[PDB]
Amino acid sequence: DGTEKWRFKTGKAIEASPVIGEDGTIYVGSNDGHLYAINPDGTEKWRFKTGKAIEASPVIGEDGTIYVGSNDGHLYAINPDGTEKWRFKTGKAIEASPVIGEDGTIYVGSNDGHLYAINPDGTEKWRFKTGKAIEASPVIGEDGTIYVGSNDGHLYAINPDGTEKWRFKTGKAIEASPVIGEDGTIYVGSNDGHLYAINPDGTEKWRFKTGKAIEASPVIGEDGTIYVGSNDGHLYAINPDGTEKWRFKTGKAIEASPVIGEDGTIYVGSNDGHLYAINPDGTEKWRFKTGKAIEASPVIGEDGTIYVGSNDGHLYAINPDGTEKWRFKTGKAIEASPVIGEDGTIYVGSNDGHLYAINP
Repeated sequence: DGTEKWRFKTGKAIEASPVIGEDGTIYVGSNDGHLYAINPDGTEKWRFKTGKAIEASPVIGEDGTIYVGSNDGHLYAINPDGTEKWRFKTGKAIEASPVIGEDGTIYVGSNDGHLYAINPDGTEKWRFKTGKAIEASPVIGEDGTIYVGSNDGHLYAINPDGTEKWRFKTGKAIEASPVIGEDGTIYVGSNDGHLYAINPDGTEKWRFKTGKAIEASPVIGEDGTIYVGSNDGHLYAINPDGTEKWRFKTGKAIEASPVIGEDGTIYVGSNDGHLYAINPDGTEKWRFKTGKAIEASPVIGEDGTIYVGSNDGHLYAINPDGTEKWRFKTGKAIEASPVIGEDGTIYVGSNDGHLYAINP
């Protein structure tokens, strides 16, 4: 129905998506430096104080441990009951969510230029230094290889034991996580205006030029087509062999990844303030107007409803035919993707400091 179930006020703006635990608890970081655990009914379960803003979504381990970074430089491991399990100090702020390996190893980038590998018990397993800050979360391959980008423009492939496998130079800084295809191919966008497709062994498979920094990760459709947005406002559909399938123009920079619907429709947000629905063949299905730039990916509900945040303060729910279902007005601006619960409740963080729970 689009009605407010409850809202939970935190001290400051919420800038990253909430994460839902197996028991329904909703975890979200706020700029007030705390990690909140909110009960499904809107009451507080606990809050964990850190020294600075938490800008990235928390990650939940197999044992229920919630891991989240903070601008105070530390990776925190929080028990389900809200007590600290351990804390690991890095040089600079950590801007992106951690990643957990098959054996429980927690990988996290910090602004000090190193990729850290932290054991389940909190001790350092290893660290690997890059030339510059690691902006985006690392990605792990089927063999445990850790792929991570860096402001120094290089893509690194790090082995589970911490040694370097290879690195792949691109023209400029890499700001979005790599995405790996089913055949093992590693795809990453660069600020140098190209999409790079890199083989598991470190050689280039192909490169595809866009002309402006990509800044968001590729998404792969079921048929292998790779879709990437660029700051030039175009959405590219690239075949697995590196040739172009089609391109679609949006008004302004595409700063978040596209999402593909069950029927093949490709949805993408634009800084021009519109949400585009693009048919598999490259034609436009529809264009839905919001009042300001859409900085985060749309999320699709089980009924097919598309939910997007907007800088104009509203949460939009759009029917698959392009008409509006409803809009919900938050105080300031919605920076992160909505997350949908097991009962269909849509949770979203807003810059007004509140976490909202919106009915379907």
